[PDB]
Amino acid sequence: HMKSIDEQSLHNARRLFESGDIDRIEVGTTAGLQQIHRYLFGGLYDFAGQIREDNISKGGFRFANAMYLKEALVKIEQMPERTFEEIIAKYVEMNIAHPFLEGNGRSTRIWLDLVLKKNLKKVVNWQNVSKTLYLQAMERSPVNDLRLRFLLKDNLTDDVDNREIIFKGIEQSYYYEGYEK
Amino acid sequence: HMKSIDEQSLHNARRLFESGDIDRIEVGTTAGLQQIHRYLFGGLYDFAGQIREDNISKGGFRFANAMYLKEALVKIEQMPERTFEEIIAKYVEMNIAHPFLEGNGRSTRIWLDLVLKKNLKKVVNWQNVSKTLYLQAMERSPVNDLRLRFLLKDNLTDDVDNREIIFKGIEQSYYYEGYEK
Ligand SMILES: [Cl-]
Ligand SMILES: [Cl-]
Ligand SMILES: [Cl-]
Ligand SMILES: [Cl-]
Ligand SMILES: [Cl-]
Repeated sequence: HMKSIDEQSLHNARRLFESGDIDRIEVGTTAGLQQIHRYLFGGLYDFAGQIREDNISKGGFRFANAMYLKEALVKIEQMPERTFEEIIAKYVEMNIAHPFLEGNGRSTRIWLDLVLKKNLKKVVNWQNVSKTLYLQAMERSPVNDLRLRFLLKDNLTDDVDNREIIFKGIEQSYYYEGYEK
Repeated sequence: HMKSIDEQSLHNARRLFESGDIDRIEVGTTAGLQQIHRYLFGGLYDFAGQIREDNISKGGFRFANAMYLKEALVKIEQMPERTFEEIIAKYVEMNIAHPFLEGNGRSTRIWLDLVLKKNLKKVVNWQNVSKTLYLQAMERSPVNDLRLRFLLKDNLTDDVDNREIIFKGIEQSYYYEGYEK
């Protein structure tokens, strides 16, 4: 049956890695996140790669106000990346920014892995990070990022070029957002 | 017994009105909010009137990141004030900003009343706004400000210079934050 947006986007994510285009993206910047988003969602959402102008929320949580989102992103992208703790803090702020109308979670997890890979030579082995534990750690993270830090730290891998880790991690990441083939 | 910080601050709030200094403050601006805060807390908190550099949270809610708080405040203070709906929206954003380490609620409710008074010739009759209903409306407000809008609209008064409304409203406002003589 015709591919859904999420299914085609998962194919786009796989291609991002298969083609090597993943490693030609800016790391740790707003523009690099936009690049990822455009690769994942170009042709699928008209706003692929575009910073939102509208406010968004999920549950009882409102993401950063569009009114000062661009200003926030400039500060976020200048945050340091030299330790695991710093990188998670930067990720937590980029999640709070949530700069697109859709596709924030999936694009920003790829973004995080590029920052980890560049600075620590590690990535998250997402296939081993449960959806329930991830989502609860993310919900806690604005106030206290310790649960998220430990969850991700416990699931780091140095096998950053392994196909199975990459592809199973894409699958897991998309499953966090509700998609399973 | 020696006055507490909250007790002396309540006296400062009363004096702000008794002296007429209330009506010599900028309305609807960050600087005007700082002015209120300095009047309420000067001599009590070393940070009276000062924009925080640290992050703060209450419950599972983190207020705007200090990292981009100044940038946020510039946008917030430029929000329009010509309708009740606009004024509540501006207030909701200033509450999310929560720009001081302490004293945000009390200072920002005075700030709100000055905006209402200037633009609508009304203020909130806080003595009639229950603490429980206020706090639940405020908790909902980042996502949906309708409950807050209706609660405050239902409690507006045109008797903006009435001593009892003013002084009982200060008392109620301080009680929202836990202080009762
Ligand atoms: Cl930090
Ligand atoms: Cl997503
Ligand atoms: Cl925020
Ligand atoms: Cl608005
Ligand atoms: Cl307060």
